[PDB]
Amino acid sequence: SDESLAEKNKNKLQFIEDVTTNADDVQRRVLEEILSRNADVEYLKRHGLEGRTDRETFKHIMPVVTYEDIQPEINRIANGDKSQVLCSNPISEFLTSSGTSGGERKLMPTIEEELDRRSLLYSLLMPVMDQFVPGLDKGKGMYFLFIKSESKTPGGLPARPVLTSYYKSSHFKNRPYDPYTNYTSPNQTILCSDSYQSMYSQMLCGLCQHKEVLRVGAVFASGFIRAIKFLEKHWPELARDIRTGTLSSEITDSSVREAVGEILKPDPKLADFVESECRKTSWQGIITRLWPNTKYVDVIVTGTMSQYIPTLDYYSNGLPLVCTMYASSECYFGVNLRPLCKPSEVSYTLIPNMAYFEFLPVHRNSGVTSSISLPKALKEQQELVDLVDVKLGQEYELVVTTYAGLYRYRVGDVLSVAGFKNNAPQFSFICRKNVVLSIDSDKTDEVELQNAVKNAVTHLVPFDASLSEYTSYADTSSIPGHYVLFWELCLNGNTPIPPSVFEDCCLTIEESLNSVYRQGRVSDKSIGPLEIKMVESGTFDKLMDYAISLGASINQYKTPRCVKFAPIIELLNSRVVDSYFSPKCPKWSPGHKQW
Ligand SMILES: O=C(Nc1ccc(Nc2ccc(Cl)nn2)cc1)c1cccc(C(F)(F)F)c1
Ligand SMILES: Nc1ncnc2c1ncn2[C@@H]1O[C@H](COP(=O)(O)O)[C@@H](O)[C@H]1O
Repeated sequence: SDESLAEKNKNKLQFIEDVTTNADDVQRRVLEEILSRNADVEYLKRHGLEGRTDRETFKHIMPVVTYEDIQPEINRIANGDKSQVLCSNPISEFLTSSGTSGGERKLMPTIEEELDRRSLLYSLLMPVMDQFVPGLDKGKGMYFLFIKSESKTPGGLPARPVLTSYYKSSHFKNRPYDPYTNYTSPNQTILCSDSYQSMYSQMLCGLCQHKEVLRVGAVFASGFIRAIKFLEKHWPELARDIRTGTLSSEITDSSVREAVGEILKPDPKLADFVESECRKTSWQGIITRLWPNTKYVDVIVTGTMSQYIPTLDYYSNGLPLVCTMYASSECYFGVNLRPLCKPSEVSYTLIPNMAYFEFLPVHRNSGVTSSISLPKALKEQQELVDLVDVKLGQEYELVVTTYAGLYRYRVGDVLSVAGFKNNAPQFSFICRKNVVLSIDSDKTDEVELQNAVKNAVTHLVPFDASLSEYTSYADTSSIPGHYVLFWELCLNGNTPIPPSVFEDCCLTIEESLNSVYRQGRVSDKSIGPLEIKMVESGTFDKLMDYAISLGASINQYKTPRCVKFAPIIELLNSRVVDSYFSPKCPKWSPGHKQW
């Protein structure tokens, strides 16, 4: 079995070599299967494909679509149309993207067979890693994994995030014993409907088995950071449970009590140890004191999660940060072939079996923007670029055809070719296009921010005052982070504006933001209350003065809706007068509002 572990790792690696070497043959083979299997579906037939399966006809005939283009089809399916609308296979469920249309979560169709390709990509992760850090099979992994809120569409189909349906699927719930997926969190502890009990029991099991832990993490840095904050707010009770060997009576779930009972045993010496480390004024490096055998931290810190690297580096004492894979609700994408690289060097290799990948060349106005446009010498020729044909150093937007009824759908991700593994390109992740604010899974764009602020400023009309200018940033100085707005008012009124109405503005912004933002505030507690900081009169003029000094024409300058440049955020913060916070949670409820 030690041997058949090595054999298995050698095979998964040889698969990487074969699929990256044969990537176009695979991409052609995948497409040919999707259009063969789905030739009589309504969507393809309606576009005149006539059951043709060749890449050349497919690119020439099918339109490149956004989610809003195909919403009719998706909504009919989510209303119970069980005909072969987009897929020849029944849509098993809908996977709810964190990206939104109309403030509501986008509904990505999937089919049951897609669970295999997802496990396939997961199955690549430890074989790759074991190359660089051997011996992880002799240990456990402390990962805080969580199910999230879940819904039913009008037609009856489930609607839930990928990981929720993955964690509940047979592929995970009854998974075969893998010594590389030997976690300190028991299943029933992850599958717990109650998120507090789920976090409480996972932390207890992590501390209980603290010396077996060779890696820690969560899916996102934000989530793992919230678990450290939890240990900070709950270590006396947890130590007490370890000491007495009994689980807090507040843990109701009998699944969990049973599960925790297998691990938890009275350990006064371990309680003393937890306490002595948590009691220290500094938590710098506490991860490697509590879990001293930890070899790395397994959290995504690419994309907007990059803001969390310093807080991570503080708690881990500069342990390596490891970003293993890249994926979405519509499709699992690729693998990091160099897991021990610096976060700003991470490249993802798309596995050509997951879907048929296409690439639309894009051009950004700077390296800092999440805003797109189309090159001059490049939306009439939607004869895009194929996987093997992307060029080193160029940026593209990601396009995907999936087994489950997406044809040439724009994911909305911007990638940059950083290199190649054999013939398969490796992408550095740039951004999800138009996102300007993000703490956890929430992804707010400028349009949403703008319309939220337009709603908010109506509370000022009674007082004969207005918003001259504003900007925002994502404040991660606290756990959880929050959105900050900088407001400069114009006051032409003789009733002073009571503080309650600035709070009314914070709430009104929050209520206008999408349902992922609101679910974060209401359910996930992944986002703290919005803040509005009022700045001295003249502040945005002083900004514009910088811009002009540096080359800008006045009749063209526009105050950015969002800023992430630390020195400019620091300047704005220097001219703050007061700050106001949302006084309660916005409204959120599971599902689309129509339901
Ligand atoms: O899934 C992701 N990371 C992940 C990695 C390992 C494990 N651990 C497992 C898995 C399977 C089994 Cl069988 N055992 N252990 C769990 C989750 C991921 C990554 C990037 C984006 C997204 C998405 F949400 F945006 F799609 C998801
Ligand atoms: N490893 C990663 N690094 C940066 N961003 C990621 C990564 N994985 C997923 N994402 C982002 O999250 C999206 C998927 O969101 P969702 O559909 O909500 O699961 C992707 O399309 C990317 O925008």
